[PDB]
Order: sequence, then C-alpha cells, then structure tokens
Amino acid sequence: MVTAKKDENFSEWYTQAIVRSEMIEYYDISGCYIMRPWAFHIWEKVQRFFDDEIKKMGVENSYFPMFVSRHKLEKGFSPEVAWVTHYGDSPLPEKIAIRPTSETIMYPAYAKWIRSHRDLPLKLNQWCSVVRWEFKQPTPFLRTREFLWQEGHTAHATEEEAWELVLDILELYRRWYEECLAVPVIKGEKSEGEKFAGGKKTTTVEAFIPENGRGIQAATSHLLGTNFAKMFEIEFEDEEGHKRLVHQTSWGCTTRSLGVMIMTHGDDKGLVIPPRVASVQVVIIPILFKDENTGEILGKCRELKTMLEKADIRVRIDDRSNYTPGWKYNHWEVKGVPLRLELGPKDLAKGTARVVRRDTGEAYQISWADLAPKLLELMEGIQRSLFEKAKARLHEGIEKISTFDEVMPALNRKHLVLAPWCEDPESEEQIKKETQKLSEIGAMKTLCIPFDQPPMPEGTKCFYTGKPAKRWTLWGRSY
Amino acid sequence: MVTAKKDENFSEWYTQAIVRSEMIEYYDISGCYIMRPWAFHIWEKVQRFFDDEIKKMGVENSYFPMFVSRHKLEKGFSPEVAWVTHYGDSPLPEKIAIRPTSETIMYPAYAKWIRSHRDLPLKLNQWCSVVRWEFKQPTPFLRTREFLWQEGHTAHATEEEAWELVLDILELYRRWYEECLAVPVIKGEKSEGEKFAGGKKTTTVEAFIPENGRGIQAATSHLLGTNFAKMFEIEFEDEEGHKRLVHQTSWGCTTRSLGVMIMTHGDDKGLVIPPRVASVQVVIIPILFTGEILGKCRELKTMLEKADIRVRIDDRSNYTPGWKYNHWEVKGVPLRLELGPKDLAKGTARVVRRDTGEAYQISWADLAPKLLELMEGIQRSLFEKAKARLHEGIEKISTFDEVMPALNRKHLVLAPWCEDPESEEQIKKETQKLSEITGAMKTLCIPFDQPPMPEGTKCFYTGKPAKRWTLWGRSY
Ligand SMILES: Nc1ncnc2c1ncn2[C@@H]1O[C@H](COP(=O)(O)OP(=O)(O)NP(=O)(O)O)[C@@H](O)[C@H]1O
Ligand SMILES: Nc1ncnc2c1ncn2[C@@H]1O[C@H](COP(=O)(O)OP(=O)(O)NP(=O)(O)O)[C@@H](O)[C@H]1O
Ligand SMILES: O=C1CCCN[C@@H]1CCCn1cnc2cc(F)c(Cl)cc2c1=O
Ligand SMILES: O=C1CCCN[C@@H]1CCCn1cnc2cc(F)c(Cl)cc2c1=O
Ligand SMILES: [Cl-]
Ligand SMILES: [Mg+2]
Ligand SMILES: [Mg+2]
Ligand SMILES: [Mg+2]
Ligand SMILES: [Mg+2]
Repeated sequence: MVTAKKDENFSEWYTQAIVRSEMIEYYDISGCYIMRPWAFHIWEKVQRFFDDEIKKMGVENSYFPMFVSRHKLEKGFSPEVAWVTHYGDSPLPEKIAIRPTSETIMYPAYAKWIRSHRDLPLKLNQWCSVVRWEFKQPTPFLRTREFLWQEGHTAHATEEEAWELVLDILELYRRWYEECLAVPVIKGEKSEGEKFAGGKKTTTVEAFIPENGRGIQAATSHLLGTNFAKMFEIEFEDEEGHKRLVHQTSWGCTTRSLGVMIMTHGDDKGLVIPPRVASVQVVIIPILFKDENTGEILGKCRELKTMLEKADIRVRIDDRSNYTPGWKYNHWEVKGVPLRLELGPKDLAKGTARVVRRDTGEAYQISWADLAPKLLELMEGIQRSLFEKAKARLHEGIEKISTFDEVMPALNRKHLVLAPWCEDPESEEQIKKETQKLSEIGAMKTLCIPFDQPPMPEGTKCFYTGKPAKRWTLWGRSY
Repeated sequence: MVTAKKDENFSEWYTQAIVRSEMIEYYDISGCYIMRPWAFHIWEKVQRFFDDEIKKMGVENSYFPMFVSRHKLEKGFSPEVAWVTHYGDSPLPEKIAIRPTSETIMYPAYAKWIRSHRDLPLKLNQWCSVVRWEFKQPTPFLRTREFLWQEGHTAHATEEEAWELVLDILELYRRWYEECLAVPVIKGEKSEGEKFAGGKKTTTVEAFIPENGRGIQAATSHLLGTNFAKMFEIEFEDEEGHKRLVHQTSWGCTTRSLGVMIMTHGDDKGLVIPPRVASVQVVIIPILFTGEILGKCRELKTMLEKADIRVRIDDRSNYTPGWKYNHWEVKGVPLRLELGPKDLAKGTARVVRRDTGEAYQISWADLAPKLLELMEGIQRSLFEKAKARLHEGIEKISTFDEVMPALNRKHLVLAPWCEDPESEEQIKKETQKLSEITGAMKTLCIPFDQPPMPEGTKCFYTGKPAKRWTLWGRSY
C-alpha cells in the first residue's frame, strides 16, 4: 500500500504510486522504464481514441525506419542524439542515428511523393518510440530517454488548410486529456522563444501540477509554414501550372499523458483511474470466510458480471483463492479501479451488493436490478467529478497579475502567472535569468499565450518592460 | 504498370509490385524500407486480429525498453547486434544494444515479479520493432534489418499448461495466415538442428513460395522448458512451500507475413489483396473524362459503408477510367465498381473482381449483399488456389536419389527421416555441393499432419528405421 503522502514528499508519493499499482518497473538503463500491463492498457485506450479520431480526418498510419544516416540528420539538439556505431565488433562504414523525431526521415520521401495538387493534402501519422538522451532529470512517463508517441506530419496546398488541421489536431489533444483522462488543459500559442524553431507557429495544450507548481506541455501542434518545404524541396504544381511550396504541420503527444493523469487524480491511497480509460471499471470481490456459502456467492458474481457487460461495463471478478478479501480491497484500490463491488453472505440474502467508489470512498447499497444503470451513473459521476475538481485546482493555481513584483511571491505559492506582456525577444530570457537569480536564495518561462484572452484595457503596460502590452501570457516553473 | 512476369523474373516482379502499388518506399539505410499506408493498413489488420485473440487468452500487453546493457545481453548471434556507443559527442560508460529480441530485457523482470504459485501463469506480449544486422541479402518484408513484430513470453507452473499455450498460439498463427491473409501453412515441429537452442521444443508454421521453390518460416512458437528459468533464476514457491522452476513459452511473428501474402496471391498485373485485410475492398470508378455520376457514387459509397465495406471513390481529374482500372489492379483492390452514364441510365453497376477478372451486372439495391458474397468468394478462392499450389509443390519421396530432381522442379520434399542430428548436417552439405554443380536443402519441419508410415519404412538417407516424415526444401 502507498504510505508517502501526496502533499508531503511529492516525488516519493509518485514513485510509490506507480510502482505499487504495478504500472512501472525500474530498469538498469537510466531514464528508461518498463511499462507493465496496468499502465500499458491505459495507453491503449487513449491510443485507440486518438487513432480513431485522426482516421475520420483522412490521416493514414505508416511506419518509417528508426534509423537516419549521419549526413541526413546533420542538415541545440545535437547532445540528445543516440548514435549506433557498430554491429557486433564491426564498425559501421558510417555511424547511424536512432530517431529523436522523424522530419529528416519522412521529408525526403515527401519531396519524392508530392508532384501536383492531386497529391495533396498528404496526411500521415506513426505510432512508434523515439530516443532522446535527455539532460534533465528523468521521470517515469513525463520525461524518459525512450518514449512512446505518435507523430503526425501533413502537407497541404494552402496555409489556411494546414492551419485548420493544426487546430483540429489540437482540439483532439484537448479531448485526449479532458475527455479521456479528465485532465484540464489550456490551449495556447508558444512564444517566439519556446516555439519549434523549424516552424511558423507552435500551438500547445498545457497542464498544471499543483503539488510542485509546475506547468507541463501536454501535447503540441505546429503550423510549419513552408520552411521545411524549401529545405527538402517539397513542391507541387498548382491548378495553373506553376511550382508552389507545400504548407506543412506536425504534431505529437506521448506517454507523458499518463504521468499527467496519475499526478492529477491520484490520492494518498494511490491511483485513481478515470472510468473512460480504466481497463477494469468494476471489480467484483466475493467475500469468503469459514466456508460460508462459497458456491452461491461465486454463482451470483458470474451472473452479475454478464448483466453488467450487456451495458458495456468492463468488469473483473477477482475470484483468486490465494488472497484475502481485504488484500483484494487494498490491491484494486492502489490500482485505482473506479468501483469495487463487494458480495458476502449478508448481501446475498438481501438481493443487494455494496459498492464503493474509489474517488471519494462513498459506499452504496444497491439492488441487483438497479446495478447497471446505477453503476453507469456513478461512472459518469466519477469521470465528471475528477475533471471538475482538477479544473478548480487548475484555476486556484493561476494568478492574474500586473507587475513583476507580483511574480516571485506567486511562484512561492506554487502558482503560475497570467500577466500582460509585450512579446519581444529579449524579455523572456531576461525574465528567466532574473527569476533564476532570485529563486536561488528555479526559472520561470512562458508556458503559452492562451487562445482565450481576457480583455486588455487600453494603455495597459507589459509587466516587466513597462512598454505597451499586447496579450496575456501564462508563465511559471515547468517540466 | 507491372511489366516483369511473375513466373519468369520473380525478383523483379516482387520489387515492381511492392513499389508500384505504393506499399514500400526505398531507403538509404540497407535492409530498411518505408512502409506506406497501403502496406501498413494490412499490418494493422493482422495486429488487431492477433491482439484480440491473445487478449481472450489472458495475455496482456506491455512495453519493455528497446535498450539492453552489454552486461545483461551477454549473460552465434553476436554479429547481428547493433550497438549504441555515444550520445551526441559524449561516449557512454558502456555500449548499449538495440533489442534483437527481448529475453535478456524481460526475464530478469520475470525473476523479480514471480515469487509464488499464485503469481502464475504470467502472460505478456509486446508489439515493437526489433533490429538485427542480417548477414543475408535484405528483402522487403521477408528479411529486413529493422522489422515490426509481436513477441509473447509466458511462464507457467507446469509443462503441460505451457505446452497447451504453445499450441494455442500456433493455432493463432495459422489463423493469422490462413484466415486473414489467405495463405496456407503447415504446422510442424522443428528438428534439433533448427529449433531455438534456448528451448526444449520449437513449433512452427511453414509456407511455400512456388515461383522460387523455397520454404519459409511463417511464425514460431517455443516450449522453452525450464532452462531460462534456471538461467535467470525464475522460481516460485509451490503450495507446499517448495522452490520450483517456471515452465515457459515464447513466440513471435513479423511483417514477413505481409511479404508471404504478396507473393502468394500476386499475378502479372500486380498485387491481389485478400478482402479481409485490404485498406480498400471496393474502389468505385466513375466513367468520366455535372454531379450526376459523382452524386450517385457518393450515394453508393454511403450504402456500402453501412454494410462495413471499405470503399474509396477514385474521382481524380486528369486520368482516364482505363488508367484508373490499371492503377487499382496493381494495388490489388479486390473489387472494382464501374459507374458510367449507361449504368446511371439503367440503375445498375458493373463489378469486376480482381482475382479472376469476372464481371457482374448488379442492381443498386443488390450491391451490398452481392459484394459481401463476392468478397467471401474471393477470400476463399485465393486460399483454396494457394492451398492447391502448396500441395502440388510437395513431392513425397523414399530415397536420396529423388532429392535433386525434386529440388530442380522447385518443389519441397517430404521424406521419411530417422531424425538423427548429424544426418541433417550431412544432407545440408551433400545438397549444397550437388547444387553447385542458398542451394542447400534443410529441414523445414516435422508436420503434425503425418502421412501414413508403412511398417518397416527406412530413412531416405541413412537407411535406418524411419520415425516420421520430415518436410525439407531450399528456404529463406
Ligand atoms: N523526454 C520526453 N519524454 C516523454 N514525453 C516527452 C519527452 N519530451 C517531450 N515529450 C512530449 O512530446 C511532446 C512533443 O515533443 P517535442 O515537441 O519534440 O518536445 P520538446 O520540444 O523536446 N519539449 P522540451 O524537451 O520540454 O524542451 C512534448 O510537448 C511533450 O509533451
Ligand atoms: N530479418 C527479419 N525480418 C523480419 N522478420 C524476420 C526476420 N528474420 C526472421 N523473421 C521472422 O520472425 C520470426 C521469429 O524470429 P526468430 O524465430 O527469432 O528468427 P530466426 O530464428 O533468427 N530465423 P532465421 O534468421 O531465418 O535463422 C521468424 O520465424 C521469422 O518468420
Ligand atoms: O513537436 C514536435 C514533435 C514531433 C514532430 N516534430 C516536432 C518538433 C520536434 C522538435 N525536436 C525535439 N527534440 C529533438 C531532439 C533531437 F535530438 C533532434 Cl535531432 C531534433 C529534435 C527536434 O527537432
Ligand atoms: O524465436 C524467437 C523470436 C521471438 C521470441 N524470442 C525467440 C528467440 C529468438 C532467437 N533469436 C534470433 N535472433 C537473435 C539475434 C541476436 F542478435 C541475438 Cl543476441 C539473439 C537472437 C535470438 O535469440
Ligand atoms: Cl482499447
Ligand atoms: Mg526536448
Ligand atoms: Mg524547450
Ligand atoms: Mg535470424
Ligand atoms: Mg535459423
């Protein structure tokens, strides 16, 4: 069982939650972790959701190689690239890189495949892993040296169409977090200093971890413009006869999303899994002691399971004999199963069952006949409730502010700041450095410029420079 | 268009078919290929099928790391391992291997997780890619230096329960080939010389490629016995408190299956994709060179999509119908639906099946049911024709003198075999040297399906008493 307290040592709580729920197993290669089935089946849920959704958009899956030649890759990230140099004892004629991202592997094929407006839009995605030798401290899910993701890369005839796809994908990531994982996120645009330097505009959805005050980028979606098209010579012929550059997008989201989910809903007893992505929504536990009606109990459990399945409820009967009922309660609780259904002799007589919801611990006596619709109601309730409590914590954790003197105090309260900003290059680095210096006695950066802009009253001044403010910008410590 | 003939220049036919169908794009790292959607969709289909089946059995998915430390990997295969030695310009303290297979990564975890009979059976699978610096000439799908696969690894309290699973997984590989891909395969046991050396018994499904007479291992399922359990110390306390070794299995199957399917069903025009796995099952081709025809095609698409038919309309501007027919034939779409002014005028559509070229006139109201029926017919007829070519490719023989003539007919041989280990090595060498006057004949499998063995039958080679029939041939 989990013994560290989420509000005290957070990092130790997280480690305990993911190990004791059997999500993660540690590994001898640093920054790498084993995803056990309990975590993996959650990734399968969100994977299936996103993948179904992008299919409706006409995006197709493919698989490109995990290797890229030195000279193709080498056309700030350099330190992260893993190099293969040998096969057995033999040195490769030339060393080869493992993919940190697939632009240099995909875009030469894009140049070849695209000839005319007839070939556009080209819309591809891949589910794969990538390797980056991260310099930051690793954390399971959130920052790992090998991670699972999808990366989508599209090419369009016009900026308008590309940008519309950017925003579509972005909305899909909001749905991945908000609708599947009950994790609230803020859509936004990256500052000129945080955006992907290979693109024209980077959009993002951002989450927040109240326990350490860190913002975290939850996913990303780029309008690439034409810069990659010029570099790779991805050109097409218009409906006229002239050579046009394509307008591109790329987008990706990772198993980080699972870490965000765990941190968001988990409590002092361990995991809490939103019903929508729980592989086991309801666990049935027969209560067996001193041979009291052992046969009938097991019989009704099996009957209840089938009834519940007709409603598409995902049910496990834990009928393992080599474990106590109490052991089962702790087990499925640490694992975050939304609903436990208990059934002993007393309940068997009554035509009822005791049900405990994992999020609040509330118990219910419920008649066999009402189980299906009551459990469905409890599940939407759990799911909606997890989200709305997270949303309130997110909103309690953001402070509207007007001057730089408000910054350092709000960071100490472990909050982010929404502050009006002139959006000039040098200020962000100055702010990072200044907050860096003040902290060690660290750094604050732009998280995003939210799409949802509060009113900006005429003449309002940027919080740091004093110049005229353009827009409101969300700032904080971050992963 | 595909121009190389499948029976005359098989190698070039293959390359042409996979490239011109847009399944594969060539790539600058040797033995690595891009899998474009037309091929990848088929991978997704077999993966969903297999994954759905092993999940019924209680197998659960996981993801172990693609890296393994030198020390863990090294507790015949050495030349194939890809080694990472640097990140950026920084040297690692020790080199790190990309996983060729996962035993050395997973089994120390199994030793940790398994303590008691109640932890068993443990049944895991993963979908991932694997890297092997293959010495043999690379072939798209069939032999590649990076390939996609699944690998399953299970641990049980008893051999009996492990064996049962080995056989259930093997039956699933038969289904993957025969039911999804319409490729007939032969279940069998590997010889001592060909089995996984790390296991006790290896079972296999073997397929046959007529155009070059070479057998090919389609997938593999091993009874590992307790030897890895000794090696990794995977032990459990039974219900009386004694330490016992777990009995394990492992099994895997790769994107090689797509290549087997391509080769089995393709013809001189290009691919033929079995309807159960095709991205597009019915391509609708408007006979155009106003909204009346496209309008009707959209209505038809919607109607077939309600019957779960995967349909695309080829409404492209600058291509004639005849160019489109050919294009979708090279891609192997099993059904073409043609709709022109005459068809629009009569309330009917002309449907042409890719495998035989037969044409059908079908009223709009009848399309969904008739196309379902046609797809089941095409699926089955691909399998049955492939099955007949398989059994025509196997010669039952009695004596060694019948071997080379059989191999020259691009045929496999089924022969009674005494099964002693040194004889397989010797037969490999004799058939090698005789071919020279890649050419070596090796065992493919000892089939579960044994032909009758008349009492007193002799080994085709040693003349000693013959146990069972063994299937042999040239192979991949
Ligand atoms: N090391 C990692 N482990 C897990 N997920 C990651 C990792 N790095 C990035 N991600 C996630 O994948 C998304 C897309 O990757 P990408 O946009 O390439 O990240 P990035 O530019 O490297 N961000 P950062 O490393 O924080 O400067 C990121 O927005 C994160 O949500
Ligand atoms: N290079 C490859 N690329 C893709 N799939 C492969 C490759 N080599 C083998 N396979 C398939 O993967 C299955 C399981 O792999 P495994 O049994 O480990 O191969 P193997 O024993 O090394 N065979 P071989 O290389 O011919 O001696 C095999 O039964 C093959 O069908
Ligand atoms: O948001 C994404 C992720 C999926 C598609 N690409 C964009 C930008 C990726 C930036 N990025 C992020 N990390 C990288 C690490 C590297 F080692 C190298 Cl060589 C490059 C990069 C790199 O370009
Ligand atoms: O049959 C399979 C495939 C799926 C599950 N595992 C077994 C063993 C695979 C053998 N094999 C096959 N190829 C290998 C290549 C290597 F470089 C190294 Cl180090 C080891 C092997 C190796 O053990
Ligand atoms: Cl799923
Ligand atoms: Mg990074
Ligand atoms: Mg950054
Ligand atoms: Mg091999
Ligand atoms: Mg071999």
